[PDB]
Amino acid sequence: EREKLLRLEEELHKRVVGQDEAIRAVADAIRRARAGLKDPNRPIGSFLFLGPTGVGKTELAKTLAATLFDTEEAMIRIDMTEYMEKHAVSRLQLTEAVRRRPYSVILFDAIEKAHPDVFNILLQILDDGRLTDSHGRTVDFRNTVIILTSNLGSPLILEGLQKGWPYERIRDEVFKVLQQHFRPEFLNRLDEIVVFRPLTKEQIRQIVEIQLSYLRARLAEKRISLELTEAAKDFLAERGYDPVFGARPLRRVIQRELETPLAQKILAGEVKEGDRVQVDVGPAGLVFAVPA
Repeated sequence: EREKLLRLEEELHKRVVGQDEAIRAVADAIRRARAGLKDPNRPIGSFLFLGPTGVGKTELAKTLAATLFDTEEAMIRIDMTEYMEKHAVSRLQLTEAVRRRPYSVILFDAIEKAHPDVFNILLQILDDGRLTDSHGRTVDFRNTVIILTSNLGSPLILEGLQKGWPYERIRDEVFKVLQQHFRPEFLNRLDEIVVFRPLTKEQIRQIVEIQLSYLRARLAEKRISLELTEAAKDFLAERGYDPVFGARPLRRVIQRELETPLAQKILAGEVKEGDRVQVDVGPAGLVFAVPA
């Protein structure tokens, strides 16, 4: 645990690009949680992830589960934007998932969409780190990490970055908005209020690179090298990212624009063993060239 918790920030960055502030806060919170500096009757760490979409939020939550609990199976997701009905009853489900896996990351999507009812169960987790289910026998959450997402501050967060005003002025301005949708008890029991930032076209390109890494590695098994032009990477970065969908299409795009054609070349034999595949942009996609 010691070694792991120290190298936490590295491990998280192996899969999550940028968002350094987020990583630090979470890591420090978890480190501060262990070592016994916090009320034992609390989750390991509770967080409010604010900012844009498809920028790392879910990715960080995923990676955290894997890096901290050795597997992505340690993630429990609550797509709150769906629990708009008999919510309360449909979770005492939550208790059960936690009941069988005490060490687990619990992700609540769009937390503002939750009805006051949920916040009580939620708040009961943040305090005393325990929960009374339907039957009665309470579930221990002391070994869980709670991550809550929301876009409440997003537009103002963005605005603060364009006008480029001090981070403090952003966080404060953003916090005010939060004080209008969340009960202070809630915001006060949060270990951290993390703000994710705008996946600059750069971060997208950076994701293109880390995305390419698996392809390189998978190809390396055939001694095959894969060099891409900045233009090519930029193109993937372009087609890959979406304002509303985030960096989700990237995978599908890289698959279709690069992997699909590359595959035809290998089966055809154009790309042999050890070949240094050069990839550059064309009229409406990518072009491949084997050096002579």
